[PDB]
Amino acid sequence: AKMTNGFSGADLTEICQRACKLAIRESIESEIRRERERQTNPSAMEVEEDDPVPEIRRDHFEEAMRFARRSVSDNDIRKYEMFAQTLQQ
Amino acid sequence: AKMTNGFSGADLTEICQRACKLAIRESIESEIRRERERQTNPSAMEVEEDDPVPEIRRDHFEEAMRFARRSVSDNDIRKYEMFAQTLQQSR
Repeated sequence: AKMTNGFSGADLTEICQRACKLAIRESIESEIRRERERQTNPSAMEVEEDDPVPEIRRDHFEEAMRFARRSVSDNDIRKYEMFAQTLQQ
Repeated sequence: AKMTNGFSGADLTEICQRACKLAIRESIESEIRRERERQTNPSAMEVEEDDPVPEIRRDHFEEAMRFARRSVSDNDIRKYEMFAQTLQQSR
């Protein structure tokens, strides 16, 4: 929250959503690599080894919120506070 | 009245209505507090107090007039006076 001064709800939701996209990409690429190595080496994975967990990790969020967008500008706040001061009498 | 210079009738009605909101706020909060007490101590009132009779104090009016709006502007009166003078002179 401290780093995200001046960020609306939409930006926070987008930041949260991007990390899940990265996690899905990682999981799918790992699954495809595992499937390829199953083709290369038959019977090498007779036992159903557990797939990568939902490792929504610090690095995922770090790379996701690198593209942090200031959706709302700064001049809007002065406009709204000027209108409020006009209301205040 | 001497402190309401440049005030419209609608603004004065709004100011009068404002204090009743504070009165209702006070009454509801006080009765909620009171029922918070006597739901723990069963019927402990040696002196009999009814629902607080409407007794809106000077503090409510002071708070209400602290937030007053001059809806009529200082240029509108000048424009109306100019139009009145135009009516007097032209026709």
